[PDB]
Amino acid sequence: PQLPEVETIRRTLLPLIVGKTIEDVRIFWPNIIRHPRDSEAFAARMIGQTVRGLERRGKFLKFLLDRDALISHLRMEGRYAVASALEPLEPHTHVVFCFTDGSELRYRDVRKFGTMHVYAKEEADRRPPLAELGPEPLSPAFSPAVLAERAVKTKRSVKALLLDCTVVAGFGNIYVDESLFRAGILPGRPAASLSSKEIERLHEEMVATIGEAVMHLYVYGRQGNPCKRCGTPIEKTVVAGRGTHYCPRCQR
DNA sequence: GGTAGATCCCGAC
DNA sequence: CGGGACTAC
Ligand SMILES: [Zn+2]
Repeated sequence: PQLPEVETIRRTLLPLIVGKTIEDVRIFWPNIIRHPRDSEAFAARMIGQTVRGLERRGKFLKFLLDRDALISHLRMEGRYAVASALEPLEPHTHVVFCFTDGSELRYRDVRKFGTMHVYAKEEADRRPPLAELGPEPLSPAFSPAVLAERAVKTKRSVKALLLDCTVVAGFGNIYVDESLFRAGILPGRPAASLSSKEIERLHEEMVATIGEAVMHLYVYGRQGNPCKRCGTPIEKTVVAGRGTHYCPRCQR
């Protein structure tokens, strides 16, 4: 799920778990647990804590408990569900939080790609994976000025820049390509080559693109198909080590 | 330090 | 091979 979907999960999941107390934590794929390193310590420490809140930073979910925070990333295919302990688990369920009321928060992931970190609340923001995370794209902290400053200092492409979690939080591959199209900027352009005008335009489209989604596609996955603005076939290449989609007429 | 690379996964070509 | 977010040049 992308940032907008994660925000939706945050909003919808909260009332389903707030105020519930953890009675057990069952782990069927220990590698998901990244901290504490020992999955048995992870499970042991959460038992007895009550869920108090649920926040989002980038694409990370931060479950707030009594003493600890659980930081969770779903990557591409991870999913949470709240359901009864009396029913069979769905396929590819890797971690289950059992509540004293007989309900469960279950983490599924066909790809087994997600991660979980638990720390005392007060430590979470200064430890991985939240440490170094850039500003929210929808916050005033993410500004043309901030973007311009990172752009001038690097030799990387503008796409590589936008994908950098330290530059801006949780801006995924799809929104990078879409924003660059809407801004009229080629993804392979050196970040430092962007004029002041292009930076302002890019920031504007990044906010608009992600903002609209939080509340169709022009290029992503549309290779070989006509651009919706000019009719030129959308092309796909590899930039910054990822599938990259663009219109060679609209973007310069 | 800045940056590319290696790392984890497995359904689907 | 597709993605997102510790190691070594
Ligand atoms: Zn076009």
